[PDB]
Amino acid sequence: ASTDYWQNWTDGGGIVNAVNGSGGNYSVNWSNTGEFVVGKGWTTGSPFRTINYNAGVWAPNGNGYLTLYGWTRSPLIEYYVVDSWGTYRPTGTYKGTVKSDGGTYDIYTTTRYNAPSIDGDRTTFTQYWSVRQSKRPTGSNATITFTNHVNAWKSHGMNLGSNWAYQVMATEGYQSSGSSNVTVW
Repeated sequence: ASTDYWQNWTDGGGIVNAVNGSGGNYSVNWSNTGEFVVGKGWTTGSPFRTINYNAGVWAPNGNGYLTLYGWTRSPLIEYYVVDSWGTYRPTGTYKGTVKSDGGTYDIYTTTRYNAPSIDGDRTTFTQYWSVRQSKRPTGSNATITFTNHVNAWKSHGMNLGSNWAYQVMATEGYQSSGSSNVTVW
């Protein structure tokens, strides 16, 4: 599918060189950063979307995630399906696991305080995660059948909001450098 949304955000710390590439493609090259999130996908997310990608370059130097990323409102939830990472594997309150697209993912909840969200610069909100138990290989076509995650999350009392915001396949980094190149469809 064609992508209709380009996500490119930095909290201002360090350097984030993000290139909005042809079609579903983009690259990020980042150096000594604070927080940033770059990716492509859709203005309106859905729990029934299938997201495909191919990360031709996955080269974080430190803390970075190769991850499905999005928001809901009502309630406000920031959510992740993390397929690979750098030096840091994101964890939190263990809920259970879900098998999807050849991988098994741990499910976590965490809470962010006084942090940036789609509704303010200093918000407190819950985060939902599926984090692959081992790094997904990159460079071949990969699929995230997101309904499998949403359904598993629901089965653990993790309810997403009714009002869907953007939904992208992203590179997120914090306190790191690196390079990524990803095509999304």
